Amino acid sequence: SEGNGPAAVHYQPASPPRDACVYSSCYCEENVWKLCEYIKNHDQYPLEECYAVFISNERKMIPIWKQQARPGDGPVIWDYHVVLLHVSSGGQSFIYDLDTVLPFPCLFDTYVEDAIKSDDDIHPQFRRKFRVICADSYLKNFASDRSHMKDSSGNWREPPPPYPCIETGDSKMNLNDFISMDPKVGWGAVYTLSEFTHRFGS
Repeated sequence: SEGNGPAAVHYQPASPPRDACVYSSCYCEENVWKLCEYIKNHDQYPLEECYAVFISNERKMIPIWKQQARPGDGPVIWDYHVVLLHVSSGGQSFIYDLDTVLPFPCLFDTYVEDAIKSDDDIHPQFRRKFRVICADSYLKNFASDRSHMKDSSGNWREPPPPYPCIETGDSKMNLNDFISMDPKVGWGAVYTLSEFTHRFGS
């Protein structure tokens, strides 16, 4: 046996339960934005402890396991996926991924072990990078007009959310600047899988 302390075990979630959260399939960027807004609007946790995390790569083909779109027989290959990360004071980070079949929220190390998995034997073009944006900056800066979800014929790929598009004074659309894993573009910091797990893993 092996045993560590001190530790974090009565963690109260920063969000409502999964089934009470704002959610539209295939609008993870917005689902995460709405989690960030909830946290900002409540007095449980400081917003400074929370991050939006975009997962993608140059080829926009990233596997994630433990996904509701294909349970039991992962991975799902996404163009990008977005989750919320909360760094709690208890010694410990948590992932809030409304699309996971893991718990909501899930301990960071579990999510990385079971949903992300190692890149070591993954074909290099499918390896994962992580853009980590402070929640306050994500709320300040993110904008999407949803135009990436409307095909050539003007049909929606998946139904858009019913509330108005997220826009800022500076932009009506900058989604690509968050999907990008070019560290010279956009906001926040871009990490390799190893760097990401080094920063947040226990």
